[PDB]
Amino acid sequence: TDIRSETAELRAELVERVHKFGPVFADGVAEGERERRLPDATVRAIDQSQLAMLWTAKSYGGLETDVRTMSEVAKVLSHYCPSTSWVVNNVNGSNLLASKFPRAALDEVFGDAPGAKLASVFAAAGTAVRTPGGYRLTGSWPYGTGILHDDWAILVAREVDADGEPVGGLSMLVPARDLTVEDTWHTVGMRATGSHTVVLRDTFVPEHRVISGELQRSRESATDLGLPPLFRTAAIAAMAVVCASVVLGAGQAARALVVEKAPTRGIAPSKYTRQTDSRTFVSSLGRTALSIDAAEMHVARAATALDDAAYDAVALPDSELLRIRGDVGQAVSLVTTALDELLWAHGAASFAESNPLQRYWRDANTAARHAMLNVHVGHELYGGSFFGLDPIVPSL
Amino acid sequence: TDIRSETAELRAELVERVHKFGPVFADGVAEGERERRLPDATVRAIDQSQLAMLWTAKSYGGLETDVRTMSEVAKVLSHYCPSTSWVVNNVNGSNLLASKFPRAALDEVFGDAPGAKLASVFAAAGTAVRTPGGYRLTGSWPYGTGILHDDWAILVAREVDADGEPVGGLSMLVPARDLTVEDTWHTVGMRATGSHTVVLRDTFVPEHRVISGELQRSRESATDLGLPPLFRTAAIAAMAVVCASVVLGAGQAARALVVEKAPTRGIAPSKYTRQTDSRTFVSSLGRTALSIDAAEMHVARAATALDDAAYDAVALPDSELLRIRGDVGQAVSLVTTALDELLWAHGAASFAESNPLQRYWRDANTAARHAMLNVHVGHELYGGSFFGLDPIVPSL
Amino acid sequence: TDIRSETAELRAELVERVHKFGPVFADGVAEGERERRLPDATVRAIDQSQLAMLWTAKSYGGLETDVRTMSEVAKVLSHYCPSTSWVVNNVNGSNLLASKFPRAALDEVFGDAPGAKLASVFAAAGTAVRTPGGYRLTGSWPYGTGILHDDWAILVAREVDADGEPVGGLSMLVPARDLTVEDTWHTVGMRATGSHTVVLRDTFVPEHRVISGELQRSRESATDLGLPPLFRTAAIAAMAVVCASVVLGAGQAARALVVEKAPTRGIAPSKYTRQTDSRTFVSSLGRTALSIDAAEMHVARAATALDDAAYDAVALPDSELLRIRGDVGQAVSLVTTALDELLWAHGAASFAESNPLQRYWRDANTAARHAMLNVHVGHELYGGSFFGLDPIVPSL
Amino acid sequence: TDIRSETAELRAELVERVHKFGPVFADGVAEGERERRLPDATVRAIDQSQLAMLWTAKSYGGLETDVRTMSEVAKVLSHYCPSTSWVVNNVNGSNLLASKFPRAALDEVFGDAPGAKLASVFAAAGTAVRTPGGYRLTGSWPYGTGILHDDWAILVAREVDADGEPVGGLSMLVPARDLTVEDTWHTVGMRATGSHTVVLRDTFVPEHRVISGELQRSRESATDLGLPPLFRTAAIAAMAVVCASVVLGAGQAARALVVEKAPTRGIAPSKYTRQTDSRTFVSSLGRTALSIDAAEMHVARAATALDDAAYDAVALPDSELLRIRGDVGQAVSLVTTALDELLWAHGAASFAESNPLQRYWRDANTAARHAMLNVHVGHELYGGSFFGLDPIVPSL
Ligand SMILES: Cc1cc2nc3c(=O)[nH]c(=O)nc-3n(C[C@H](O)[C@H](O)[C@H](O)COP(=O)(O)OP(=O)(O)OC[C@H]3O[C@@H](n4cnc5c(N)ncnc54)[C@H](O)[C@@H]3O)c2cc1C
Ligand SMILES: Cc1cc2nc3c(=O)[nH]c(=O)nc-3n(C[C@H](O)[C@H](O)[C@H](O)COP(=O)(O)OP(=O)(O)OC[C@H]3O[C@@H](n4cnc5c(N)ncnc54)[C@H](O)[C@@H]3O)c2cc1C
Ligand SMILES: Cc1cc2nc3c(=O)[nH]c(=O)nc-3n(C[C@H](O)[C@H](O)[C@H](O)COP(=O)(O)OP(=O)(O)OC[C@H]3O[C@@H](n4cnc5c(N)ncnc54)[C@H](O)[C@@H]3O)c2cc1C
Ligand SMILES: Cc1cc2nc3c(=O)[nH]c(=O)nc-3n(C[C@H](O)[C@H](O)[C@H](O)COP(=O)(O)OP(=O)(O)OC[C@H]3O[C@@H](n4cnc5c(N)ncnc54)[C@H](O)[C@@H]3O)c2cc1C
Repeated sequence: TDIRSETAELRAELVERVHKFGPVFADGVAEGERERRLPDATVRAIDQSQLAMLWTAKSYGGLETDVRTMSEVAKVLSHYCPSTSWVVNNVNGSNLLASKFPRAALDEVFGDAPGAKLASVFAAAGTAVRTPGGYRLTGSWPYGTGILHDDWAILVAREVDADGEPVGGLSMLVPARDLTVEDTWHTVGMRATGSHTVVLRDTFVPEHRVISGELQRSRESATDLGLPPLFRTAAIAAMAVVCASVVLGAGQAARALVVEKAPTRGIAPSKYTRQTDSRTFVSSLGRTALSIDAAEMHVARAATALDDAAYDAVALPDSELLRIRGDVGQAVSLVTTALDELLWAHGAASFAESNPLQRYWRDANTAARHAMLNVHVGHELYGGSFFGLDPIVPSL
Repeated sequence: TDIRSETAELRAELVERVHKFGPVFADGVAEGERERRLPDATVRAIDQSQLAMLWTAKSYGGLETDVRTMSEVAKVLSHYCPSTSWVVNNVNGSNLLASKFPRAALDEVFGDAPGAKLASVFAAAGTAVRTPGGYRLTGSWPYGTGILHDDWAILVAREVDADGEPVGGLSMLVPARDLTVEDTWHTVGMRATGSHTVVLRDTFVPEHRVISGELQRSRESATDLGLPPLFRTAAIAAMAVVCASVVLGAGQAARALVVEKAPTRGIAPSKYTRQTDSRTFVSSLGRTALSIDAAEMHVARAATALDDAAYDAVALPDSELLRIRGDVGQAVSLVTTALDELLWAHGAASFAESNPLQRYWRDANTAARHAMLNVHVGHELYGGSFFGLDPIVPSL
Repeated sequence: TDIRSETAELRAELVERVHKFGPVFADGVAEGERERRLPDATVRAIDQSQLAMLWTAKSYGGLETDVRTMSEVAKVLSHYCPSTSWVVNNVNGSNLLASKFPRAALDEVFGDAPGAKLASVFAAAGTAVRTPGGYRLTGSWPYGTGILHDDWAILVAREVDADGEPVGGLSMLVPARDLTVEDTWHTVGMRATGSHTVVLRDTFVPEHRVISGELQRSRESATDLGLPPLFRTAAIAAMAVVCASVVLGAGQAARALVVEKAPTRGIAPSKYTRQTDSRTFVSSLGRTALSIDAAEMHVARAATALDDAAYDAVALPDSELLRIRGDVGQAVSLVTTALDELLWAHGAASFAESNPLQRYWRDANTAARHAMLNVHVGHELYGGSFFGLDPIVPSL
Repeated sequence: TDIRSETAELRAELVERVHKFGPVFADGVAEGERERRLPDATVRAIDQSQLAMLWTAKSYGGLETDVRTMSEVAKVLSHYCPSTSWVVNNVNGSNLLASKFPRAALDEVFGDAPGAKLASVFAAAGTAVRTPGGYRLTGSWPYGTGILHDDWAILVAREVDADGEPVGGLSMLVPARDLTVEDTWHTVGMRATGSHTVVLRDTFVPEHRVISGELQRSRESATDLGLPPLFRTAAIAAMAVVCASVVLGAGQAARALVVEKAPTRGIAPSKYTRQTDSRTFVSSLGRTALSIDAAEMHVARAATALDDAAYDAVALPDSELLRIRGDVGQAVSLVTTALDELLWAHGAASFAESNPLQRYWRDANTAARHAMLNVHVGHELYGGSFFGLDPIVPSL
């Protein structure tokens, strides 16, 4: 348990860093909401805290943690700024996805930049064609979380021939200098995430920064004893677990806020001048809190399954991954229902622009509908695993 | 059934008016959201359509309808602009509340103004003291829906003596010329309702425009055959039923929108490229639709109970009113849960500023937490009626 | 509204009959539970009350009511004996189904027997082959509600040729003298319904007592002005609405019982020595009661849609029938969830054999899973109607 | 982690014992249901397996495990016989409660009987009066789980003086030879548990077998390094956690059964001839499974909190105990809702006496309403902890 102790010690330290830098992130909430991008101070704090480096390899100066640590960090980050938490989660996840690329690419990205920050969008395909020494890539990729502050982007594309017929799927790593960002992110939640559209036209991408779509989604590294444990982790599932953690954390912040304010407000137009005087209020809050507790456990269970497998160098069977997909959708669904309950508890005041409760409500609800967190898809995937049905998603 | 036919004919005509003027209200949504008040064109349309006049007496040129008609109008209005619907509902309800005042006041308000529009705020008390010929009134009343466009306001206050000791409760009718409006309405939903703060300082209010709080909440007119049936209606309960209708209508619009868009969108990242191809999606939508249908029936049942009693000139017993309070909270609770479900159905796109789905979601959620719609209070009131417990609210 | 008044008067009279004969049905609950059939006194009371005759034609001495009346009768019956209610509902529904047969069959059944009682099972197919003057029928039909007391049975079969190849579907009317009943009904709920297996071997059925399966499910009589309104009703949907009413009524009886007992019991091991002293208990009960109220409205809405169409001699479109299927599944689902809630309210004592609460719980739960009440199928059917998908059931 | 490994090894061995003896328990289900007591073979198997000895001290030849082990054993036991599981859980819990008594009593109970089996009923008070050398005890105690097979019983009583005035609360240990059992357990679930009434009349109980009620509920041993860790455990909370495990396990067995049968049955009257062909069915089952998974985690979390505190010799603060009370009520509530869902999945066949599904449904539902598992009380307790309100139960 020497390593177990070490990993726990680091997690605590990282959680304490979140608390230390949290007032900066909180301070920039108003500007972020207004401008739909993270303020400069927040980006600075992310680079100084090293919170973008949790899933970066030690060989490049990264912290190289595990899923559970990243999850606990994301939950605490959300208390201060759910958008920052979301971006930080996306960066670490993108960096982890980068590890499927060759060493040549990884050196080019992380070699002189321990704090390198990647975007990744699987939400579109662009079209790529072979050229000498690489590919020529054209496309338009929406939902590019944190792309304004990112150094590189992993983009999905379809390879085509001279005729324009489909050849196969690709994953491509392209630098900020080669990208253009189009202002398309106009939403009512997660505004500062800056999930704008990445645009490429006839852009050259060399061969060493391109892998097959099959390789990008591969879980063959699960049993590779040569790799450190983090790079054995099922990456896509891990990313989904930390996205759920962002949502979860916002829900938990919402709960803490309602608890904080309940002794000094009433329930109009009742005789209950203090919320805590109403037993209906108190018992309801207990129930809502237990749903959020359940969501937390679903997330932690999935994180632990992923880490245990990576540490033991075993492959997670499909049934276990299908269950993880169910856990994450179920956790965020539980959180959105609980937020609705917390607004009923708090009252009309919760919708004031000055009240953080509506911020958590809007950010968690927006983020929860991310595709990898879809509750109905998760339900169908987990249910299907009981009978060995063909999954309804292309990769796990 | 001659009258039954007549009342149905009028309702249909009014619903058709909503459709006719609806494109104007819809057109001003963006400005209303931006400015936190209804645009001039919307106010003009409200005055031309006579939709503020449903609960104004025929003797003054009003349409003098019933609860069910007002409810059906409110539901349809919400499709075009939930804020307009909310304001229109508040105006009619305020006008109905005005009927507790003496004829002298009613003549002063409606005598040369068939389209007079009242606000009413029970959300604060101001302090009033006797002066010769009336009272001197000071206070600050938040949540003044539609006050910027209103001609008069009904405000609650506490009478006090020279010593400053409490004497009793009052309801006071004061004109726009005597009011000041303070800009305090900064919310994330129902923005165009302009529910700002009304401020009064040492304002004179004459005796004929002041009644006891007891008289304002009175239901003694329930059995008065001299009055037309609308003025026999339990007014506070009626107002709550139409507030619920505003929320309900937004929910129904949300449902229609999700149905409209489902055949041309998919469920990422599944194999379902069309939402309608997924049986999980289809059956879930059926379930969500049945909750909204239940909310509609709760609202309609309460409206019908209120109208039947007014037409028959019978008093509703307390148990029936307590049940109505439960129905309205339960209906809006059902609607907010269903909206959460509709976002899961529609996906991440629902949170774009260009998508009406998030508008219905923000407006219905904000309005649902109005005090007269509190779901937990309603549950407690209805439950209590089964055992004859003392109600937890001061008036029914 | 002369007829409207008449129909309401009859319904009240029938409801009063249920109260009059209810103590007999209640008295035989223990024997019925023990023997898995209705006691002789109960059968006698059913014949004397004429409650099996609501959907029998006036021309044969039947009461010829409508769906709403049958529904309200079923709900009240369930308070005394849910099994009796279930049987009575099945008999009326079977009698209504009989009206698709030729006049020759109807005369043979009802001509000298105004109180004739039919079974009907669509739960199996038997196999029938042409013979001169009719058919020879062999099969085994489970779930034959009330078959032990029934005079005739409507059984579904597949016609086959000499080769044994399928020809088509049939509905066959066969008398008690020709049937054999096999003891197969061993259940933990609805025990006295006696839903045993009907067995036939090479039984002759004449031509006039056989119709096509297509004719049995037909709704062509919806527009026939020659028929009285009851025989224009969509029969299968009507039967499903009254089956739901049986379940609903049991739920309502359960609610009344929990209300009755709450002031004299406590909530162990809390300080609440009286259930009514606990506000959590009271507010929860209010919520449960509103779900049951919603189930009641779903049932009533469907009944009214069916009656309005029959009275106006219009065909219900498919979308309206699909909605009715959704309403009935949703109502019974709401009732089973509410029963679970009522057990939480009442406590461990609810599971004693002496407590009627567990009887309502077991009977409503068993009956709710009847195929025509399946909640998931109803959800899929209603959801599908929004997009005009092919229904997942063969007939509506 | 040497001990951690050891404790895990023992748990696995015990779980394997449950599987070995499980066919005996399963075999006696029909007799147990019929006779309302455990069959002789089942009692024999309980004694041979040593499953009553998990919470008996090592010093007396007991297995002396922890909460988590007992919980995992209870869950697996329920698959074979929920009544046996319930009895076994009650025995271990009673044996753990016995450890508050003096060494003299413990020696008298366990000294020559490593497999001693205790009952315990807190559901009544009897009345006890001082006599020389002890007390004279009279009372009637219902809900005496497993009393027919038990060697001793812990019974709660109120001490009174000669006048008959109340003096204080007592806990009394009395042997089978001194007890009389009255046949009062007539229920529709958990029938074989034989939770009959214990009757005592003027029975002598010596001083060394009597402690104060305060001492019986005490948690002062939480920090006593002299005691083994099991006897430092918060006993009443531990007992509630394993009662919940019995219910949980029945739910899990129900889930496994529905999964097992789904490929060979259909959903009447739909086109889905195989349940697994229906995506609505599959996704619903996934959701139901995730609720049961959440219930499992709630139970495991509480077990772990209790064990970690016992091993570290720290006292659990009140807030942690209040949370455990919430977890257990919430888990069983989740299980009863999920069982309702599983019946909808399986269909009408689930209510046949031959189907194990209705057995799990009846046993889990009956046991869930035990006072220490009340969901509404748990919600109120956990909610209250957030604000430090006075708990609504007398002990934690
Ligand atoms: C706040 C927020 C931030 C987001 N950030 C990102 C991001 O940084 N990167 C990102 O890729 N996505 C991001 N997403 C989006 C997610 O991938 C989906 O695109 C989004 O939920 C819209 O789904 P849809 O059904 O509207 O998708 P669509 O419009 O259907 O997407 C189009 C196609 O992309 C495929 N697709 C979409 N998303 C994914 C995915 N995650 N993995 C694989 N295939 C996919 C689908 O199969 C579909 O064919 C974000 C969503 C939100 C709400
Ligand atoms: C969009 C929106 C529009 C609203 N418009 C109006 C409006 O036009 N007029 C209006 O009066 N209220 C309005 N309300 C408010 C409602 O009455 C409550 O004031 C509000 O829900 C907040 O309650 P609270 O618990 O924060 O209590 P507080 O606002 O803090 O209430 C203070 C006191 O006012 C009393 N009180 C508050 N509301 C009422 C009421 N409706 N009836 C009787 N007593 C009351 C309470 O019992 C308490 O004593 C609106 C709310 C929303 C969200
Ligand atoms: C208390 C109770 C009483 C019942 N009484 C009756 C009764 O009097 N008559 C009766 O027919 N059924 C009755 N049913 C049963 C119902 O029709 C279904 O048979 C039952 O729900 C079992 O469904 P399953 O999926 O196990 O049926 P299955 O065993 O799958 O049924 C066999 C076949 O018949 C078809 N089928 C079954 N029921 C129906 C129906 N109602 N309409 C059309 N097709 C059907 C199915 O599609 C299937 O192909 C009763 C059920 C219960 C619980
Ligand atoms: C299957 C089953 C098995 C049970 N087995 C047992 C058992 O072995 N031992 C046992 O004590 N109870 C047992 N119970 C019962 C439980 O303790 C409660 O008595 C029961 O839940 C009924 O509660 P009630 O509200 O009807 O209150 P009543 O039982 O009518 O309450 C009587 C008094 O006893 C007190 N009381 C009851 N139970 C408890 C408790 N568990 N702890 C502290 N105080 C209590 C209550 O405060 C109340 O003052 C069992 C219940 C079930 C359903």
